[PDB]
Amino acid sequence: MGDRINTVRGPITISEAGFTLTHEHICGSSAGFLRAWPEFFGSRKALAEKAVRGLRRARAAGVRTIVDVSTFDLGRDVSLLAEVSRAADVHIVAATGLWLDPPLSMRLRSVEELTQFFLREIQYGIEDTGIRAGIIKVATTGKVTPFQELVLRAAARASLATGVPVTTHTAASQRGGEQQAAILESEGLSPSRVCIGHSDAADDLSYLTALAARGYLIGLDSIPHSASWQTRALLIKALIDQGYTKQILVSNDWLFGISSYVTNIMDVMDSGNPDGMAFIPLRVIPFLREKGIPQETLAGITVTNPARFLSPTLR
Amino acid sequence: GDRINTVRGPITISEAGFTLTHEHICGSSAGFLRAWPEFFGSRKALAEKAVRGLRRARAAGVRTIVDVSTFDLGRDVSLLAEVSRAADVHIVAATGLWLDPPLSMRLRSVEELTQFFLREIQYGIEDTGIRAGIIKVATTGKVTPFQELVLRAAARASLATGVPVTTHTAASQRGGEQQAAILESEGLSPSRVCIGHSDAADDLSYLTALAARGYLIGLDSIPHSAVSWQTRALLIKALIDQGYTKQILVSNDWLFGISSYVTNIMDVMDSGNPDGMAFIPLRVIPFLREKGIPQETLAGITVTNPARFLSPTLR
Ligand SMILES: C[As](C)(=O)[O-]
Ligand SMILES: C[As](C)(=O)[O-]
Ligand SMILES: [Zn+2]
Ligand SMILES: [Zn+2]
Ligand SMILES: [Zn+2]
Ligand SMILES: [Zn+2]
Repeated sequence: MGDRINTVRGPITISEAGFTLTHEHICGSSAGFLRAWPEFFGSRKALAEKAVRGLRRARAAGVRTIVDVSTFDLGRDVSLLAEVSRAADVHIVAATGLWLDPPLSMRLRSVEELTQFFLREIQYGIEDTGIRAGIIKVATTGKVTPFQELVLRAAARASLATGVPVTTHTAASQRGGEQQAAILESEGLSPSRVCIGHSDAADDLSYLTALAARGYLIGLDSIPHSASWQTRALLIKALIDQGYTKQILVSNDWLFGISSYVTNIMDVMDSGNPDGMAFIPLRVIPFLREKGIPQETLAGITVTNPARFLSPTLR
Repeated sequence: GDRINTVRGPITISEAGFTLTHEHICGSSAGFLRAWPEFFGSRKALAEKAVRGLRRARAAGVRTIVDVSTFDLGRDVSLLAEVSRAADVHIVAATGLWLDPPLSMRLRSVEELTQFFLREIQYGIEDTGIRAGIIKVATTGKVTPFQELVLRAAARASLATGVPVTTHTAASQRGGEQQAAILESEGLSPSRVCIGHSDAADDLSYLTALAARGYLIGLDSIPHSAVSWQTRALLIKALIDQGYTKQILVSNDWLFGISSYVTNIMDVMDSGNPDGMAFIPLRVIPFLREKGIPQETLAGITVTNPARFLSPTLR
């Protein structure tokens, strides 16, 4: 809080975070799936070793902290997160919230009940681990459904109660952040607590600048998903040129295992981006400096902006 | 079949005794009990309630229950083993899939689902070494394409292990007929299959035609009408009078906690049926005796039929 954020190894001071990737995943899965069917990923051991190798390579490239925005329904296994964080010596911030696959036991809950679930994971711990979430992740479809609106209100109330930020999954093509922002502001949530994710898939700079002008963080968090990735990277330069350097968060949205998709999509992605989570420091950062963006600006985006974002702020 | 697998290890068929073939400790979602135990008061409170309820059923003669909670109903086999030990009631655990599969299950091929069911039967559930003794499948309507994949994977896992298949369907739609067609297309003998929720049938001829084909008929939700239950119970006598006593399985389809529905539904259900899982022995058995059914027939329904069904059989 304030001076410190929760990680899966415990609280760290904001200065320790360093180069932070604010939207990543160790595993994209489903609640209970890794523990019920680890051989889907070869084995749990095989999956953890893959994640440790990849995190160590991102660390070599300068990454010091990642935010795993896998929720309960993305199969978040915070014991796996802690194992790989410790072995890679990379800070991992865990998430609460709900993505696009809530089971019935979540889909039938009230906004008050969802609020208590998010407060439990932030304030008490996830499962029986004592590991606390440092961010609340919400996904909506283009047109926000009734249940998704409940999740956003619960996220806003939990963020207002704890100071931890909210990060969203959007369809940038449907300008979904505008619906999300309206709801979140209807609860009194400051835009400076909110990242509008998957924004690098947008064909509408005006949509991005208007949100940034309101104080939202712009998650250009899927750049290596292109990947033309050069065109998506230029959105970073575009927002810098308009005076919104401080509103930019950059990430890879990479994963080391995937079960919530057609089998073998992980291999396809690995042949496309062998850098994995190292893609931002190894490719995008030098691309931007080559375009004349000063080093101090890039340090602001990769260190200072996440630190201001992740630092529990306001109420 | 000699032995059947339970949550405390293998037992001999004679040890099973009076067996309720369709029950639940908890109706939930994958990962939910471990993520949000306070939804049930606490894990300890749910466990103590389940132990008291199973001890009640045991005092009324029950020696074994089949918990047909699947992965996606939030089956927690460690909870089942704890309550089974404390109540001294055998519990048989289930694999398969019910009506709430997450994305990581919905996107699997029939061959992949077959490997998952086989893992839970032949190796164990999660990391517990507890092996499933039945395969539970649910369908809706005329069966969806994915539900057909589950039925075929269930038949293949049954054919390789001898473990039986038990289904959820809508008797009002005669949904057992579509299930039977698919399972028979795979080569599975009807004597390995229980068509469940059949006591919701308004049509005796639908059940007779299935029984005459060799299916087990799951008259498994009698006290749900108590929330007329005697009318449902008469389907038991009707099938007895038609000569199909050998095809009858009876149960309560009760639960001690429920999160996959509206909040406090468990309170409504407990006030409607305070007998819980003892409803079958304390209400339905005496009712059938007063209607003239002899002891030998009732013992055949509650002991012999579940033994033959659960005994792993390929011959
Ligand atoms: C599985 As995704 C939209 O969060 O990268
Ligand atoms: C979990 As049910 C109501 O299908 O027995
Ligand atoms: Zn997303
Ligand atoms: Zn993501
Ligand atoms: Zn059912
Ligand atoms: Zn059931």
